[PDB]
Amino acid sequence: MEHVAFGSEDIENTLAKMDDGQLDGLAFGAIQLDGDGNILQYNAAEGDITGRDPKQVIGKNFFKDVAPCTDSPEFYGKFKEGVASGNLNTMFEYTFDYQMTPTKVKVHMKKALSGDSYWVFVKRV
Ligand SMILES: *C(=O)/C=C\c1ccc(O)cc1
Repeated sequence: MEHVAFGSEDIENTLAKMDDGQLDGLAFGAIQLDGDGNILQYNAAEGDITGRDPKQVIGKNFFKDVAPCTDSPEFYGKFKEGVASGNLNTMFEYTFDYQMTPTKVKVHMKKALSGDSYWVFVKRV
């Protein structure tokens, strides 16, 4: 080793976020999902690295293989009424870390406009 390595994650989410490069999208963030809860962030506007996968979360259900905090059906009972209604629009909590570099975000989910889905921003706090 010397100055050529990495790990897995060292930010807060992915491409659609606060500020680190910024790209075409919304004005908050997004991870996007599908019917069962499969991440869709993999075909709309790639980040910026050019070498391999966008991240690794691809194909992994945000349900229990990406988020080491969501320990329930999905969010907190806000994806069974917002999905059936056809106008998801709810906020609560979700965090992102609790041992490395903690935080105190406030999540703002909605029935996506970037490509038909049920995203989960993170908001600016
Ligand atoms: C997600 O992490 C939600 C809650 C929670 C509560 C206590 C501790 O220690 C970690 C996480």
